[PDB]
Amino acid sequence: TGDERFYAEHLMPTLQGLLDPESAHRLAVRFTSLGLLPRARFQDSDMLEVRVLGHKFRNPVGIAAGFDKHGEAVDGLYKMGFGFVEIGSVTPKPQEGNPRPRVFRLPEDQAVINRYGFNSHGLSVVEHRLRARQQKQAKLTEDGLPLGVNLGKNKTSVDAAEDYAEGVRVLGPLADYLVVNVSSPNTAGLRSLQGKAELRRLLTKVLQERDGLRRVHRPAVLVKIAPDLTSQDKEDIASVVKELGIDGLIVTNTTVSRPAGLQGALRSETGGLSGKPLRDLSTQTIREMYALTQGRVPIIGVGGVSSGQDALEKIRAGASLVQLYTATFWGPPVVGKVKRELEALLKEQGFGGVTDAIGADHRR
Ligand SMILES: Cc1cc2nc3c(=O)[nH]c(=O)nc-3n(C[C@H](O)[C@H](O)[C@H](O)COP(=O)(O)O)c2cc1C
Ligand SMILES: O=C(/C=C/C=C/c1ccc2c(c1)OCO2)N1CCCCC1
Ligand SMILES: O=C(O)c1cc(=O)[nH]c(=O)[nH]1
Repeated sequence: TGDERFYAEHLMPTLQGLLDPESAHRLAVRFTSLGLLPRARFQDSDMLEVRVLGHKFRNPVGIAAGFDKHGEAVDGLYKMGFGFVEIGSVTPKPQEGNPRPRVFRLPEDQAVINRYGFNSHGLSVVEHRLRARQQKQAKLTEDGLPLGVNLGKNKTSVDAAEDYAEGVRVLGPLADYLVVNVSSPNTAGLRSLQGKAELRRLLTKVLQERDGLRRVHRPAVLVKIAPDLTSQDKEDIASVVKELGIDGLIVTNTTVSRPAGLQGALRSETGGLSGKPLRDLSTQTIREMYALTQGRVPIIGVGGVSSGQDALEKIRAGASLVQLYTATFWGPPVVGKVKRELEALLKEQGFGGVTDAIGADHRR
């Protein structure tokens, strides 16, 4: 009607018109965290519910890692209508990340490039922040609004696996799921952790630590992967995930590629690209990972989602849930928009609900 259109066509280009990207991010985290936005009006239909990873998800649309790196805005994100929230990436020690400027808008492409470099308050800060609302989150989770916590590695860390292990020990007890983020393009060497041998060693240690947690505090573990992997890397990932019983995959992070056709002035900035130009590359990665794992490994699909169609494409390709972030362009109304369009499409296409559509392209 008019709620979306005051944001898509006014307020945001006003601010994006004024505010440097990193300033906009920081203000939005602050604004969201204080709950200053009206509560979303879209009431989730039962067709949007999904049961996966040991939990109920009231709707399958989450906020991707990177928006709330330090766990400050979780409640306001649920108020905006996200079915689930992922915070992080969080690193063991605090660290500042790269020098500014380090995040760039490509408005002609509906894309962003970032090179934050894991700016993080650190495990200890985030631990206390989540502990202060831990019981409130236990109720949200029971009511179908689960919390994920995404783990990174410090820049100077001399043992990657021990950084991730420490994350499991400190934040695992506060998370419904953890993510081993081995796919940031902005930390040197990190993506080589995706190789077969390094991945198997790393994930064995992660899983052992997770399994050492008390039962009520024992999160699902997912591995978040890049869109830029070879066929061999994808094969190798699928094989490790199955051998170890990894609980799921997040597909995908940002891309270090620069697709032909980008128009933004800032297209050759170093960093990960997000948004529309990533969309189909991510969808295709989902598609491949789903087939490689025989449809038995839950995938959270992410990259370039800004509509119901985008979401349903990923769900049909094999995602059980989806996330968005970059769709910074449209503001909060995009959340209810994706959800309502996805419900309309599932009905049009003859699905009883999201669950029935998961992986449907592979059974055509
Ligand atoms: C500014 C920014 C910061 C990000 N930081 C993180 C992060 O810390 N950890 C992570 O796993 N993914 C990070 N991402 C990636 C998103 O989680 C997501 O995988 C990617 O942006 C694709 O989705 P989108 O096109 O909806 O934004 C970041 C993305 C952006 C744009
Ligand atoms: O993360 C952001 C922006 C996020 C904006 C998030 C957001 C924007 C408008 C809002 C809001 C939250 O609540 C009410 O109106 N970045 C700016 C562009 C580049 C990437 C960082
Ligand atoms: O630079 C970051 O912190 C970051 C960016 C990104 O695109 N992906 C990620 O995993 N981390």
